[PDB]
Amino acid sequence: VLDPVSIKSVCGGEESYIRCVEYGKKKAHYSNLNLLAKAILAGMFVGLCAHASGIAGGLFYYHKLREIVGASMSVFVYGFTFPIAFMCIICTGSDLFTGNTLAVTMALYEKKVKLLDYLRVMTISLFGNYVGAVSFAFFVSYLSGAFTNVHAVEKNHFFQFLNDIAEKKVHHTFVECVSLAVGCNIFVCLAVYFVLTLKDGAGYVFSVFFAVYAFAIAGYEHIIANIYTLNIALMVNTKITVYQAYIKNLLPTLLGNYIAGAIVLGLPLYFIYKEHYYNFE
Amino acid sequence: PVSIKSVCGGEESYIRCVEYGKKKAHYSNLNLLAKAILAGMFVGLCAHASGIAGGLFYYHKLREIVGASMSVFVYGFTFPIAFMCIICTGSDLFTGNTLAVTMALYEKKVKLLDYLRVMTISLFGNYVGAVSFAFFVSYLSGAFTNVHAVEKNHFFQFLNDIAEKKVHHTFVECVSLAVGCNIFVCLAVYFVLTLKDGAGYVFSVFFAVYAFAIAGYEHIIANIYTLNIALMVNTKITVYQAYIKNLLPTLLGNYIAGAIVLGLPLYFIYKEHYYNFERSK
Amino acid sequence: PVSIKSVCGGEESYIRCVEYGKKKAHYSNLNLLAKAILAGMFVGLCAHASGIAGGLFYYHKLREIVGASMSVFVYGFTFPIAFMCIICTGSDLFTGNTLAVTMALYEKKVKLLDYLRVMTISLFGNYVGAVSFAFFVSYLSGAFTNVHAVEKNHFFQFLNDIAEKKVHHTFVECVSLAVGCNIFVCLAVYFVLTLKDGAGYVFSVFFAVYAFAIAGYEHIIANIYTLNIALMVNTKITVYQAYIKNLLPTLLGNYIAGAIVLGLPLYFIYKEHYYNFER
Amino acid sequence: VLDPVSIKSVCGGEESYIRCVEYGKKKAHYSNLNLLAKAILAGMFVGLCAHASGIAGGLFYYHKLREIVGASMSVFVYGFTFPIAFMCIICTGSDLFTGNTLAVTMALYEKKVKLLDYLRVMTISLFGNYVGAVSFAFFVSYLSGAFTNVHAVEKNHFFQFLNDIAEKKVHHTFVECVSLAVGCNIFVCLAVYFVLTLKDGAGYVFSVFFAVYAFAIAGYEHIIANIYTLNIALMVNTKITVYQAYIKNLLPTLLGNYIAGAIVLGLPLYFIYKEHYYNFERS
Amino acid sequence: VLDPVSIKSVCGGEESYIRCVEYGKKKAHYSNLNLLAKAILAGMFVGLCAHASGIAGGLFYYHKLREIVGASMSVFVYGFTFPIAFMCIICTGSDLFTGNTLAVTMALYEKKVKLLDYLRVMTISLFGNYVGAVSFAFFVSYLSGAFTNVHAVEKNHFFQFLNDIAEKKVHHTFVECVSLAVGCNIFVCLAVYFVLTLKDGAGYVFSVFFAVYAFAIAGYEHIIANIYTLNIALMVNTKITVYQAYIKNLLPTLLGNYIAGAIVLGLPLYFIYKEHYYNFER
Ligand SMILES: COc1ccc(C(=O)/C=C(\O)C(F)(F)C(F)(F)F)c(O)c1
Ligand SMILES: COc1ccc(C(=O)/C=C(\O)C(F)(F)C(F)(F)F)c(O)c1
Ligand SMILES: COc1ccc(C(=O)/C=C(\O)C(F)(F)C(F)(F)F)c(O)c1
Ligand SMILES: COc1ccc(C(=O)/C=C(\O)C(F)(F)C(F)(F)F)c(O)c1
Ligand SMILES: COc1ccc(C(=O)/C=C(\O)C(F)(F)C(F)(F)F)c(O)c1
Repeated sequence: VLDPVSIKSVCGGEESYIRCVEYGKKKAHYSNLNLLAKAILAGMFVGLCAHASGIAGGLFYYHKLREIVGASMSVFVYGFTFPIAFMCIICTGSDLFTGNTLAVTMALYEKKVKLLDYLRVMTISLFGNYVGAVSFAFFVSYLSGAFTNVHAVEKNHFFQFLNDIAEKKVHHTFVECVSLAVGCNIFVCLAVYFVLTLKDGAGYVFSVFFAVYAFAIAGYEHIIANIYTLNIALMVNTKITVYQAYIKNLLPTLLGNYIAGAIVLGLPLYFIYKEHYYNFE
Repeated sequence: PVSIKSVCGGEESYIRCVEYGKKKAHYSNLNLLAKAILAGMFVGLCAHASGIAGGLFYYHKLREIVGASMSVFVYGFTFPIAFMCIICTGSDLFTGNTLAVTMALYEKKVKLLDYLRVMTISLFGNYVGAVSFAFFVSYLSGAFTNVHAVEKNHFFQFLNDIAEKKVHHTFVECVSLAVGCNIFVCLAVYFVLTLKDGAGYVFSVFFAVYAFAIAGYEHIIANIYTLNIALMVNTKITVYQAYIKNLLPTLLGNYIAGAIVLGLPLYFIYKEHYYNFERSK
Repeated sequence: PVSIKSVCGGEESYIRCVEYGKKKAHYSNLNLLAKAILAGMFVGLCAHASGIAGGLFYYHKLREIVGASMSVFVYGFTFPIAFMCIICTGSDLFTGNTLAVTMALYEKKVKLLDYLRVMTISLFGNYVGAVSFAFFVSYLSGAFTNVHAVEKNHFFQFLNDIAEKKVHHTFVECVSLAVGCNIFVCLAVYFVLTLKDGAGYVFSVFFAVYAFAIAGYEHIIANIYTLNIALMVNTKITVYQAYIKNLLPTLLGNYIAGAIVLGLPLYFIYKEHYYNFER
Repeated sequence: VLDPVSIKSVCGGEESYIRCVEYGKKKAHYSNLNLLAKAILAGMFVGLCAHASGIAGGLFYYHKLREIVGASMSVFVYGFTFPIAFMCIICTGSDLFTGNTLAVTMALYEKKVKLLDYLRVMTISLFGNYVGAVSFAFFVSYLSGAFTNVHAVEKNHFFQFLNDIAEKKVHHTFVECVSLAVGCNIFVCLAVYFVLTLKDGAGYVFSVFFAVYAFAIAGYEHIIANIYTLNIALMVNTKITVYQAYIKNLLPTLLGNYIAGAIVLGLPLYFIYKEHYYNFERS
Repeated sequence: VLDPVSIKSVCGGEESYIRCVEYGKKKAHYSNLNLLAKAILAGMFVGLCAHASGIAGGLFYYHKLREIVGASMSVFVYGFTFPIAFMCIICTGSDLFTGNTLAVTMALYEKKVKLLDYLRVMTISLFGNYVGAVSFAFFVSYLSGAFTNVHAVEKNHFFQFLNDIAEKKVHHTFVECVSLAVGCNIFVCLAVYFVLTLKDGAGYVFSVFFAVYAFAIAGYEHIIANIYTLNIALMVNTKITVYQAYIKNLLPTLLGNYIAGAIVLGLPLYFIYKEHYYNFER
């Protein structure tokens, strides 16, 4: 007789929360240089995926097509290309600050990591991701000339795409950018939760694919992606200024993300699963 | 190799649904409220993403050729992430309860007071989460504001048109559409219990929710978010035309689909199997 | 790690099909009717969703450029979830039974009277489910009502044109198309029987269902729903055309495909393998 | 306890070679009529999937769409819907000549099958696939009237798509058709290898889908699909001749496909993995 | 009764690094002929998938369509069709130079391979991929006429797409070509890591699919794809020159792909997982 074995590749409820807490408290045990290296690699991967998505969007930001689709196909394609960043980050074992704003905050709420340790991890991850992203921007994208102003509408679709995304990201106000970053980090935290839950390749790919595509097309502000995009837009001499790039956007973006991951998502999840995490431990 | 299966039969899926509904009636009130609020917030967030994508594909010059088609298709492609954002974190939505908890009430595993308390708390929490996300994120972000310029005002136009379409049905029409919506939603809930592999977990629910959204059926929580955002953004709808015209018939149709349309036939089909299962323990 | 196999050779698939057919000849008449009606309801729901999507992509300005290609493609994209709905709820349609139960008939595991019970009840219940959904949900939804304005009439126009296409074949053509449809459905049943993984379950049947849908092959239960809702919304078709001209040929072709096209050859192939498995 | 057991579904390399050789050797012991039936069933499945792909491509061959898109969308949809023939064949346990060219040839290289049996298997598979494909082309396509000349540019796009594909397939010279068939059978045997190394259902589906879609879009010639398409085109009275169908596309396509299955892939893999196979047999 | 076994098919980070080092070491023992055959087969597969991608892009390079969408549709379709190559390489057991620039370089850093062995394997893989790709560009692509210059513009879309792609690849400078190569191979090495960490068919297909499509659409330059494309362009008499192929694109491409495989990725991951591998081997 045939007796195939019934197997579950997914979990839920308290299991995912406990795994998230464990993943968070794991990171504070690394040394400063290991954390720096991981953050640098994550920032570089984000920059690579962002460059690829920008090339695709500029491809679909073409002069004549844009007059019909009005910048719709380009954003869809950019959001279709970006998600692979999650695979790059997770498979290499590197971490991104946006995910940490949930994982390490959860670990801290349970009182696994300490406040100074949390500060160390957050600061190192942020710095590493930032310098990784800007280094990739320069060395790969800026020197490749892929985003240079050609001064000819027929060929300048990539530069125009970058300029238009930068202007969109730069002409918000404080509160609107904060809100967009909140939504961004909600999506990112949900994606990390998904991978923490769906312990299979299919889920690992597609759940975070849909999450990242949704937050990319939606227009939510991601701190690392915004750092890369704003820096490279500055490099290729778009209309955005450095004061605009940093004060207007990246400060409210970091904040929104921080709130989304720590207060909006971490605190109620902790309130829900505190007793379960205790019972497991 | 060892032969395995991640898919169970209908009897086992019915048992799993009954148990999943039963367990709902043991959480304290505050945890149920928190989980319902989280589910409502997730639905509002994914609806915001879907609406922004649809508006992007609602470009005024693209309308003239494919009017309302690409925008709706993209909205239905983007929305289904909410099912994952709910399941992977243990949150619950009223719609899936309208099947699971009533099925657990049929088999005598819940009590009437318990059932009504659970349903009321779930609905109120979902409402709070959805409206809170709508206001804060969507309306402090200016994403759907009126720009008074046809070339740029496609997000507002898409939202206004969807809101009018929703609030211009009749009672019977809306009841039928909500019935269809909840049949799809509860069928996806059944899928996530019969399929225990990540690939199925994502894709079955994706297809179900996409068919829901494209078919124009009516979902109570998504409707709450959409009409509240259409009211603060000041489209051409009215508070009465929102609540009385859509959500009351929508809620009634959703509950009918959950409890009567599918709950009773499944109960009659599988009550003997459940009784035997119980005799086995 | 550990080496795991999620598939079966095909002899095991044949044994699984025979056992699946044998199982459903044991339920009560009422349980069978309930499952058949739920299956009909599911197919009606998915047909409604796919028809609405096709109507949306039937907009007249887009239609003047792309014909009906986009509408048909999107309808085929939306339809397939019906397989998931039926399989996950434990219900059956006539089309799948044409293979599953006819196999157990050949293998002597089901008797003629029980086979006729299963077949008749499945057909009647699927009919009841389809028409009831068509009335209660589709007709009262007003989605496919004739809004004479040409620009909003795409939903009605799509259904009208599809109904005309279905009812304007000849006997032989409709029988052939139904044969193709039921061959695809039986192959999807074999797919789910063979692939015990979520990815398999979803995609193997998704592609097959979309293929038969776009190909213009005729499904008896989907045809029932479409023709009944077309009559409800007052398209150009007649009841005589709906039933005599299309439905009877469609049923005949689907049964022939499920019973003689795939049943007899697979039996002649795997009869010894099943004999030994029974040992 | 949170300790799921680690599993792997892809076990490739030497193991895939063993699986291919044993799958080729299993075909040796089946009776003649069993192989004949399996071949006929596979040919019918190919005919069905090719009919579906042709109808979809014709649907996207609308003349107004054509004058702004050419055939690109039509071929894209054709290759998007065709790939289910592989699943139809493999799930039901039938055999196709193109996929046999690798496995049965490899089992003959290892001296597991004998030359007489190998010739029997190849001949029966080819003949049965021919019968199945032509039978589906007549009894399910010609009678369905789906590909019929309507004589209206608005409605005749299915017949026009089929006619254009047929004319394209019968204007190659010997060398070009042989080359395209070589590419096609490389893709087909490679899909067979992927299915032999993937045992999840997910890869089982999508690896095959991508391989067959690439082969279809690239224009590589598949012998079985070519018989189906050319026969249905002749039945409907397209701008084509039986000479152009058989002595200008089918023979070179068969030769190229067989060479790709047996020489381009095969002997290479034999050289790579025969010592590993010998060690396996020592076990 | 109802109690499925919890299973995971994914183990990233540390385990992926260990498996990468082991995979790198496994190459340093194959015989010269075996490695050459594997590299030739991999080059042949890359040529086949590049030919299919080019044909699809040429289909979607129709002059009327191109006049509206430019080259967006053709590039997307090429990126959709190409990723199948990874599947060919992994399932056949063959090897490609670009993934070796990480795997074998890692096995060298850990000292599981020697320097002579590493250089031999790397050069053999490169030469075999060269021979396979060129033999496919001749015996399959050129001899089929699929990319012939059929002057009439209505049908001359495959040739025009190939010509424009070649002109794009040929008209960079040293630094830009090197950077785009660095990007391509970071993507290829990440796809290899995806394959090594995910041990299920779904991930196998889809992670590498997305990585390869992202690299291809992004315009990043792959040495094996570059050789195939430029050789077939030379064969079909495009506007590029014999010198412009090798001294303008393939030399910088190879350089940058090697940098990506070895220093950009290899050094940080080594500095991350060195002591953990030390632990794992004791
Ligand atoms: C290792 O576990 C993880 C995995 C992913 C992230 C993450 O945050 C990734 C992004 O934010 C992103 F930008 F790459 C994308 F949105 F694309 F996913 C993380 O922090 C930790
Ligand atoms: C078993 O865990 C679940 C998962 C999902 C739901 C649910 O209700 C989902 C929807 O309602 C939805 F898909 F329509 C959307 F989320 F988009 F709103 C649920 O009730 C319970
Ligand atoms: C094993 O559980 C099942 C699942 C499906 C069927 C079936 O028959 C499917 C169709 O008929 C269909 F594909 F046409 C559609 F689903 F669209 F209705 C069945 O018989 C049994
Ligand atoms: C039983 O295991 C198999 C599986 C597949 C084939 C095969 O050959 C498949 C094709 O050739 C194909 F994909 F091109 C199409 F089906 F489309 F024709 C085979 O021979 C044997
Ligand atoms: C056997 O394990 C592998 C599998 C694949 C590669 C590889 O490198 C493949 C490519 O580079 C490529 F050409 F297919 C693409 F550029 F698309 F990625 C490898 O090195 C080792």
